[PDB]
Amino acid sequence: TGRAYNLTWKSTNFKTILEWEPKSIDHVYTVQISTRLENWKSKCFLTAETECDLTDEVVKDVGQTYMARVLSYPARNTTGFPEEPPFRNSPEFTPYLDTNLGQPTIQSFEQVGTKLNVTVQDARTLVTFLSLRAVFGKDLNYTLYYWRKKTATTNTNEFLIDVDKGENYCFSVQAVIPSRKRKQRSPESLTECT
Repeated sequence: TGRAYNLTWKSTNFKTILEWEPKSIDHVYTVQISTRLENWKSKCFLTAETECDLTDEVVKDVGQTYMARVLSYPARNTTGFPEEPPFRNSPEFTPYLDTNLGQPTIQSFEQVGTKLNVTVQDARTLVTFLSLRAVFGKDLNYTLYYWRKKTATTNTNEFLIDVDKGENYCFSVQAVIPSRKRKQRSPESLTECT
């Protein structure tokens, strides 16, 4: 037939890509997206690649549920009765729930005697750009892991806990959206020590 299989979504911080199989020299692929509000619309036209970046379409509204499909077309006019293009529908995808949280980044830190202070860099995504805080608001929290492992939490991008001067601390941060049932946490960031 020529139909694609293994249609899977790859998304982290709203940067979204559809991937599939098989890699072919015999066929090219056309990719379409749709919602319950909008009919199929082509984004990738006759490509030989096996992935398509759909970030700009899903960000129109990250609260909607989307579906994509891969249409296959011969690459190398065989009859005067051309067949209907074979297609494969992808699984459903709801951006705000399904995208993975990306590894955070400690943009700054310092210990003011008995005051340890850490600042998390503001996560964005190259689309304009789309900010994590601009989407999630109060739903996005951060956890701080620290040893000389205890854990602090915050609703903003700033941490300020108490430490004993002279002491040396090591810590790492992690993004968390507690209202999620799965995909609640991101990987821990690189560790930093005072």
